[PDB]
Amino acid sequence: ATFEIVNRCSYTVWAAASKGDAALDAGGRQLNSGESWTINVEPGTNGGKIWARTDCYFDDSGSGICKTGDCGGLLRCKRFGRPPTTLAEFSLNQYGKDYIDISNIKGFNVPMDFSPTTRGCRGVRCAADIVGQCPAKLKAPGGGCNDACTVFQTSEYCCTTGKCGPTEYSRFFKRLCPDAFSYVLDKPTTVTCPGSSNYRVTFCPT
Repeated sequence: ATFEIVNRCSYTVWAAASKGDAALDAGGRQLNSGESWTINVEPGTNGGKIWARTDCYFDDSGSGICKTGDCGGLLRCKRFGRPPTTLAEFSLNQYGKDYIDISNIKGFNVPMDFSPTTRGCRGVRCAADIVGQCPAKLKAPGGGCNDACTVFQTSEYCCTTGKCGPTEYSRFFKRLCPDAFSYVLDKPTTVTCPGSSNYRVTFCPT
């Protein structure tokens, strides 16, 4: 499957793509304002994620640091990034169907649209000013708006027992971005697309 990753933000982002134990494609690249990066994701990929990283410094070997979404200091991510990270999540070719969603379970750093470029399903977006409106206790110094699990590490926010409810903090994310997951047991906002669809992820869509 092809994903075109587009940076419409006015600032540089460092895109990342991983399935948690391996890179997808090259795993990461710098995207200046307006740049597009096309990656190929193997069919059958389960549990893939794409995110943006902000305020990164990398040396010649591709080693460095980012203020949001750092993936163990590497330009080319093999593992998932440090919150806060708005996430585009996907599982491809799962019994004939692809499943896509956007998630704020690991917080929010950059607004995002995640849409098919082929026919037969709808896209999803979270493009509100979550950082500007972020509750004081969730604001990340480096930028972004952390989720409450990351900040407080309780069973209720992390849904550790498999039982949890919405919270004042999850409801903040949900109010601003209804079509994104706000906590682990949120009513799913997953979209079902035809197997083998292609997609575009746009940072700062509006």
